[PDB]
Amino acid sequence: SVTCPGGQSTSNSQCCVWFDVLDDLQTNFYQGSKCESPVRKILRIVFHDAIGFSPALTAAGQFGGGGADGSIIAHSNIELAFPANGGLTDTIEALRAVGINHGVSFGDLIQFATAVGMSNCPGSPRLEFLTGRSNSSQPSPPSLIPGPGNTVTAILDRMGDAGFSPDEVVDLLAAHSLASQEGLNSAIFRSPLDSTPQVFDTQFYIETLLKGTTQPGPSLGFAEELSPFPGEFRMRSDALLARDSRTACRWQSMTSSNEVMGQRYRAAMAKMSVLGFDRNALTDCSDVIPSAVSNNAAPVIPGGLTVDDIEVSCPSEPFPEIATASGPLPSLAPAP
Ligand code: HEM
Ligand SMILES: *[C@@H]1O[C@H](CO)[C@@H](O[C@@H]2O[C@H](CO)[C@@H](O)[C@H](O)[C@H]2NC(C)=O)[C@H](O)[C@H]1NC(C)=O
Ligand SMILES: *[C@@H]1O[C@H](CO)[C@@H](O)[C@H](O)[C@@H]1O
Ligand SMILES: [Ca+2]
Ligand SMILES: [Ca+2]
Repeated sequence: SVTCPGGQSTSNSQCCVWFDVLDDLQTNFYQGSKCESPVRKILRIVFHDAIGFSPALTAAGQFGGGGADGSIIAHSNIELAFPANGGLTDTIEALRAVGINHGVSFGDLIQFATAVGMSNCPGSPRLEFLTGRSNSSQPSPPSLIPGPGNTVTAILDRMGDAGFSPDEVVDLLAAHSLASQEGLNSAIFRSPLDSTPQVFDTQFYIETLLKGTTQPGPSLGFAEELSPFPGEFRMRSDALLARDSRTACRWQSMTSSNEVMGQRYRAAMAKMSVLGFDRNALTDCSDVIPSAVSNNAAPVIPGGLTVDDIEVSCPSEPFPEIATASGPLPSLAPAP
């Protein structure tokens, strides 16, 4: 519908400032539209910002949190002291400056930087982007972010309170396909959670299901489990969710199709992006988001392992026929 100063067409005039913050983020924050640590840090940030939302606290007369309100930036002084928010300060400050410089709300800016960051990573779906979240927020209550040492019952209860079913919890975890850890075992800094930390694919669901065989570092870190090969890090909650009877069949269904996985993830992220808001009050500016390059590789069981190495945990469905690869066991380099 309208033409923005740069000659681009958009549906609403409210979308025109976003082409300018698109260029800034791609050039600066993402260092030339790359899919590296700034994208992975922003994905941790959008979850940690959005999940500080609790209907139960509200119901009990307490402030339950404003959801996707950018409070992790406006109140970084209190929220970055939370256990789950370590290693985010440098990214929060960079985002703060962009927000202030373009006059956009912090909650909107985090949703936008997630959609734009994912467009730099092959295989990603185009995420919906809505604008209009108010810039005013209050600090998130503590203890609303799931931890890697939490039991599955604990994660599903916290996630369920926020509004997600067990299925959507598994769908949301597709973001660990673009992930590493820095603070759980600092000895193997940026060890990847799957073999393709720069490709949004199904490898994370396949690989967390393989039998834990290797200790990748000198010792085990917090909430660390044995992984299937050198260089890969396996987190306890991911290992447990892969195997728990409440989430095992959805986890298994996510292994053979990158198309189904992307579809499910996009839908769960659209829900997470408006926690604390009425989406009918927001303006759709999804047309600003660029397409990612396609991922043409097929799902594989890496380095000589076969179906006999995966710990099938969904009792009702047989494991999908996934291709195997020859070669020895891969050793993963740190995520860039
Ligand atoms: C079931 C809840 C989840 C738990 C317990 C969990 C836990 C963690 C932990 C402990 C790390 C490592 C952080 C570090 O030491 O550097 C991590 C990394 C990451 N998580 Fe999650 N996560 C969960 C859900 C999600 C969701 C829903 C998203 C986003 C949609 C997400 C995106 C990421 C990303 C992209 C990274 C990689 C960060 C990097 O490489 O620097 N996580 N997660
Ligand atoms: C959104 O709200 C925050 C306040 O929570 C505003 O951020 C401040 O902006 C001024 C300049 O305008 C800076 O000097 C402060 O350092 C900022 N504070 C924080 C905590 O970041 C922000 O400007 C507001 N944005 C809009 C568009 O209203
Ligand atoms: C596999 O090799 C990589 C480097 O290629 C290491 O990061 C890993 O620890 C393992 O030796
Ligand atoms: Ca928040
Ligand atoms: Ca991947």
